[PDB]
This record gives sequence, C-alpha cells and structure tokens, in this order.
Amino acid sequence: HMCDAFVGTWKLVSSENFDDYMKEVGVGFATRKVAGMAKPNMIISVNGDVITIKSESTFKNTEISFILGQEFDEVTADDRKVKSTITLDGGVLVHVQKWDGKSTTIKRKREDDKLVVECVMKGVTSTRVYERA
Ligand SMILES: O=C(O)C[C@]1(O)CCCC[C@H]1Cc1ccccc1Cl
Repeated sequence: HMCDAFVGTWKLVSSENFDDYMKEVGVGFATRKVAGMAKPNMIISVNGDVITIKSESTFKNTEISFILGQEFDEVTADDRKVKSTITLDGGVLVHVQKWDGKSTTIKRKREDDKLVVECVMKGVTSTRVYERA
C-alpha cells in the first residue's frame, strides 16, 4: 500500500521552467523543442514490491520498473544512460539519476488532486503538474 495514492493514469497539465531544466541537464536544441511540446500520460502501477512508471508521449515513450532503494539502469527520454535509485522519503518518491559525474533529482508528490513532479539540476528546478486522466 506504499504508493497507493500515486497509482493511476495521470496527464500533464502545466509546466514551468522545463526548458531551463533540460538545458542544465545537457539536452540539445532540437530535443528540447520537441520534448517541450509533449503532454505525456504518466501511468504508475504497483505489483508487490515492484513499482512501474510509464510515460506515454508524442516525444518518447519510457518505462521504468524498480524496487525502492535498489539501483537500476535507466535510458532517459533524452537518451542519457543513467544509474537510478528511487526511495520514499516522507511520502515523496525521490529519484536520483547519476551519469557522467552529474546528478539530477526528480521528486514526485501528491498534492490535493494533483501529482507534482519537481525536477532539479544544480540550481535549476522545473515543476510539472499532472492531474488524473
Ligand atoms: O515529462 C515529465 O513530466 C517528467 C519526465 O518524463 C521525467 C522526469 C524528468 C523530466 C522528464 C523526462 C525528460 C528528461 C530530459 C529531457 C526530456 C524529458 Cl521528457
């Protein structure tokens, strides 16, 4: 019941500062422009200890499955090959990605009827707000 309030199908309804986040991560111009148009569906499910997060989008479809606290390989929507670890901290899913000596942290939280995704790279934050589909 660990992630019950996250489970479901969610649709992006607003974004702030995403272009700058992507720049900070190292995403190139064309990818930033195409990725920034997308309005993804995020589908979160749990089966036993395994959490699955899918992103269905006109840009890229992605899928990760993981156990909390257990590192895994991830290929991100912008084609970084990263090592990821996701934990639950005070009810927030905290996702750290490491690659090439760099790090970014993605927090996913339930706030009212929304699922808020906060993406941080050094000093740069982007906030992505999802609602139930
Ligand atoms: O789409 C989102 O709302 C969230 C997201 O799918 C997971 C968290 C990180 C940002 C984003 C992935 C992502 C990362 C770099 C370049 C383009 C993209 Cl699309």
